[PDB]
Amino acid sequence: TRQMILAVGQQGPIARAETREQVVVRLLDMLTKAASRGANFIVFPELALTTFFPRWHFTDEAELDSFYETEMPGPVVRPLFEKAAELGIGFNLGYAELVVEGGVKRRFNTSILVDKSGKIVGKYRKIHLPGHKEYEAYRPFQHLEKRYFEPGDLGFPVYDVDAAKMGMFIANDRRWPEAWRVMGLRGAEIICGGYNTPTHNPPVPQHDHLTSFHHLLSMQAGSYQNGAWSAAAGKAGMEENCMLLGHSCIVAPTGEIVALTTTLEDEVITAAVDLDRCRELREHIFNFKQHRQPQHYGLIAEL
Amino acid sequence: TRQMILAVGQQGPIARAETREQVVVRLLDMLTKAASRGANFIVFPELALTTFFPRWHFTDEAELDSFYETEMPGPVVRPLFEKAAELGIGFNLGYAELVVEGGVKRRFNTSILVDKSGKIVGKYRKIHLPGHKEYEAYRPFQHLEKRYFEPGDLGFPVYDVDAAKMGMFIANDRRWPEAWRVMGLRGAEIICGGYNTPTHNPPVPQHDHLTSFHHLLSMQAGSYQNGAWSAAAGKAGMEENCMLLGHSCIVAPTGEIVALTTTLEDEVITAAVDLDRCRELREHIFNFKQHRQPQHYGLIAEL
Amino acid sequence: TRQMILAVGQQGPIARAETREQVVVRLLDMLTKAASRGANFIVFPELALTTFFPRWHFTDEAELDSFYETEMPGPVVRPLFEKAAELGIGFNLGYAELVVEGGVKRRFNTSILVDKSGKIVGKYRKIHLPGHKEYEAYRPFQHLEKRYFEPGDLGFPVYDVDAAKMGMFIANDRRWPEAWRVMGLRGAEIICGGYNTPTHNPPVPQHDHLTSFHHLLSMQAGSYQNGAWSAAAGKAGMEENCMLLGHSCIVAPTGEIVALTTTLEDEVITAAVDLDRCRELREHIFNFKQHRQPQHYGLIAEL
Amino acid sequence: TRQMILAVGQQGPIARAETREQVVVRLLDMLTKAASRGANFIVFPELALTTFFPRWHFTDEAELDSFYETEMPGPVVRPLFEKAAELGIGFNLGYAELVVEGGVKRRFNTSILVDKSGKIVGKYRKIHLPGHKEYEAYRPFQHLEKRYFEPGDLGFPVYDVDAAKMGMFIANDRRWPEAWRVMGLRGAEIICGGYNTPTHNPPVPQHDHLTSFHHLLSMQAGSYQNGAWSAAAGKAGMEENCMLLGHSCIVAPTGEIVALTTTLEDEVITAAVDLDRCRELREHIFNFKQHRQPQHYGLIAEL
Ligand SMILES: CC(C)[C@@H](NC(N)=O)C(=O)O
Ligand SMILES: CC(C)[C@@H](NC(N)=O)C(=O)O
Ligand SMILES: CC(C)[C@@H](NC(N)=O)C(=O)O
Ligand SMILES: CC(C)[C@@H](NC(N)=O)C(=O)O
Repeated sequence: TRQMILAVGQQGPIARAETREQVVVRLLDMLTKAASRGANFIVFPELALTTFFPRWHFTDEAELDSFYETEMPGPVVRPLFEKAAELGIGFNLGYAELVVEGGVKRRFNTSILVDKSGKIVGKYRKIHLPGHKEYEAYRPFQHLEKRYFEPGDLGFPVYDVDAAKMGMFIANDRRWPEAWRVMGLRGAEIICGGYNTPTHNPPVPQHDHLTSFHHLLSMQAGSYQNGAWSAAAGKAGMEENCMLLGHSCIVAPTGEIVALTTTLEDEVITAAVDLDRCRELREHIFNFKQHRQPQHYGLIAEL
Repeated sequence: TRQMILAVGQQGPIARAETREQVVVRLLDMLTKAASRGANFIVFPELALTTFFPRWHFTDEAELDSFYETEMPGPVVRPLFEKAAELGIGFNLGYAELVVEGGVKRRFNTSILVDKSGKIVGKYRKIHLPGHKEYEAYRPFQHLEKRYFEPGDLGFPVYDVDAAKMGMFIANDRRWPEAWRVMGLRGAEIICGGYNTPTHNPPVPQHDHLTSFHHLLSMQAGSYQNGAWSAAAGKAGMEENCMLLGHSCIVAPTGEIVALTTTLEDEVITAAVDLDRCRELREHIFNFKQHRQPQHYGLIAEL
Repeated sequence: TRQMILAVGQQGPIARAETREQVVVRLLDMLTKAASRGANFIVFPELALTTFFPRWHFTDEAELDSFYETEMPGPVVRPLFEKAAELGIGFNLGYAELVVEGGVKRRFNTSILVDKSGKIVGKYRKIHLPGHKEYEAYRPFQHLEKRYFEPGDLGFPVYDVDAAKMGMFIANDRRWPEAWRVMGLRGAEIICGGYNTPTHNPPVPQHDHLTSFHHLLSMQAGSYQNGAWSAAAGKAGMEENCMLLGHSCIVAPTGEIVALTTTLEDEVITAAVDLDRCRELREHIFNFKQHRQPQHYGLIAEL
Repeated sequence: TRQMILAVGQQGPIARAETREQVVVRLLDMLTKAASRGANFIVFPELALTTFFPRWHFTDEAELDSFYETEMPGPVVRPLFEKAAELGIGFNLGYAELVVEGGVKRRFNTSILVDKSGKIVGKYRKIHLPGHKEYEAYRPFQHLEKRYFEPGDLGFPVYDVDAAKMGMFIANDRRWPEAWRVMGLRGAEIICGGYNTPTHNPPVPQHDHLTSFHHLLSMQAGSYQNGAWSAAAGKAGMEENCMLLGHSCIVAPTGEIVALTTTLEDEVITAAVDLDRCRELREHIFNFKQHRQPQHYGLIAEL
């Protein structure tokens, strides 16, 4: 019948001193809880294995590297995959990826989709990196993603995960219609990812009180206009003196929010998902083939 | 000058037999009221000179042709232009455009921008035509725009209207991120247009109660993600037995709705507009040149 | 830890010819589904055993009486109670109650709370009856609740249901702050009920497009201002030619909608409920004892 | 006359040393701008003449006293009244009222209504005082209103202001359904006031990201359920190192927001107001006399 139960595993803060073993325990706990509630897939936050390190300027490269994964899964994260396979619940995990290619230490803000058999189905590397590249004194806390990561090199793919077409986005990506549209054009039925969104923005603080609004607006508009179910898992709460936005959510292809977290701690929410619901949009008001006039969208792709 | 006062002139229903002279009287009234309240520009609905004729299945070309404009403006509509120049308030007027080229008729769902001097400074032709192509007996009312209009051939231009960079969308266009983005990439500070949106949709009636939601969601998301002020003028009310959506609105570049109509009759709303407000988005979170990666958006422009 | 999983069992239309046995099958199905997802309690709609008969004017008293329950549970509804006890999931059921007292045939729009042991814990009879008392020709469909029911005679009680303080409201009641406040003052941690809300209102059709908005606004404001979790189960869809509002929901004590249905058919939604969350409001911004000045609210209770 | 144009004059921060003369200049500017745009009444913030002093723990009564008004208006504030009479635009002004009775000081958080003739036609004193009573060291800023003000002693009156029945609320009051209902029962057509709402709350910081939501939710629900136009004027921005909420608004009796500010500085918004619109609610769904059952609301007035 093409139905399933989707879950979002919101994370509370992760301390700089908090170990990966300790984080995995928290992830295993949420995954198990989701499974008990019938979930077949659970979405975890962006960079969900450590504290959001981009908030600090590093001078020691060994220290910076400590926040990156060189294996996936490694012995420490392995338990999550084993449990996922055991309980038959896939997941989307975000983490910092360090890979050496041709003499270059490549760093990506990454996310992976694992199916209900514990097998990695696909990867995505954050294409829209927000923030800045150089330390900025006027900021109460940094957001050096442009310094610690390079734009993703995998485009915006859509993978078959347990009979569901799933596309991945990572945090800031959710605000760009292009990311949603490319995956929408690739037939995504579910577009999911996580985020680390401070409720304070140094560059434009006059938008602080609109942090939730902008986050939900992006999720709802993206889902609706592409007729795709969506889910966003944030890492929220006061993490290392920086308040992070909560309001993790699951959204229907109509843009209707069907599930929303209300705490700023580890929290699991779930919602029944009918993949055929996407047709109400993609076969009608948003029947791409019947209505789109791409001959007029060229500027969007100009370099 | 970077400050101005924008207005929206929502229309109540226009009867099948209501003359353009009578409609012009209503338009003049709203333009006059808007100017008295400081507005120097007012947005009117899509096809603001006639009843929404695409709701009927025509069998006589002469009857169909009667709903189109062969000149803009003709003697009947000219008074609106004269008053706009007198009071110093430009406008966006929607209408059905009939052009005869070498004995061949061309039909467009059109909108024009007139500056505070009463001069036409730009035209746009609806690119995204909603509805169906053939008569469908089950529908209480049809929506045969695909038959009565050709997709626009002017692309999504942005024009300078009295020191303001303005782009035009027409009804359905507002639901397509591509329309907004093209104009966003062309630097539009204001994106505006009108609409005739029935609160009932025959093919997907399960979205009827979401009519306001989808409309406002599209306007808010479009404004926010392109950092553009926006305005949507609807023709609402029970027109020829078909209930049309109201909730005409003016929206800030943050996506915040600053003005909204509450009736289903002719109604004017105004909002102070600072063209520099756009910078809060376009020079930061949505600084296009700094964050976009167009090399990965190619699929959006593929035919 | 004072936690539980609350569910809402939205109903699709119930035909005039649809039997109670057939309705009970649908209710049993949702209750079972909820239980499988970990729900300890499920809220069903107002008058959930029959079609919304108040929409018709009856001349035959025997026919009117056919829609009322004279027993609760009777042999037909008994299965629901048995299953509730089996699976350990309580519920809130709405139905038309007919009881003869002192020679008077009393009719109430009623709802009952049954605990996880299948035992009826408390009853509530609708105090705010909307609509009219006499047949009204100008209406496309009637809403004769004032004719078929008499205002409830049990006040707005709050009962202990499996260690949770629960208050009941029935449809229109949710729009009156007095109903919420009385139960709020009685310590309700969960305020729940169901509804039959046509998306069309004959008296004031200009509010039709606001049906969802007003319903959700009432649920959110009631929850927030009383620091109570809440849930509303509607019977939606096209029932006997009258479209009924969907958007069944579960709301947190902060007023945040945590679960929302998206179809207009039988649909189950669930949300984790922490009764202590009520304290975030009732012990602070809405600490009644510390902030209320009842010496100034007298007019609210004047006859 | 049943038509008018209502305005809201939102204030940006008022410094601790900013004089009343300087504040009056800002108020005159907004009143003048509002009138030029057709407004015949403008709502100003709570304590609109000084910085929000309740944020500090005072130890000197003379310093505290300096923030209160001993006369209304005194020579400094009089110019505002004169301009209101000149331009024909009344206003709602909030301020700290200090009264000396038989050698005894009485302190109130007050608001007055002045008609378009510049005459004071009504007064209200804040009944719901938020915050705490004793100094709390952990808080970055205090909120000692319970110490610097006595709960209002005028109840929730409704006054006739230039053919409009208006009621007053002050900040926190807007979150209490009782305040709105009393004025609703007294027939208010417009319920207005101002507010100083920090976007951060020390005791319950987990609701910080919901500050706008709770504010707007309270205004929308209050208007809808009492069928009253409403307006809330906030003093927003970073005032003395404390960020205050913006989103000043004008709301229709349907609960629909018709105007909203987007900056955190002095800002004027206006909306056309039809006093008869109230009837859409008060003569139908919320026809008090026809639907209310006050005999069951007694608990709300119990001391
Ligand atoms: C900094 C914030 C604007 C950005 N955060 C992120 N992790 O990508 C976001 O778009 O959520
Ligand atoms: C029919 C409706 C869906 C469509 N109306 C329109 N005039 O384009 C719209 O997009 O508003
Ligand atoms: C008719 C509608 C206004 C009313 N319906 C109801 N069943 O009580 C309601 O308040 O939901
Ligand atoms: C402190 C805040 C919660 C309160 N402020 C206020 N001035 O009354 C308010 O209710 O807006």
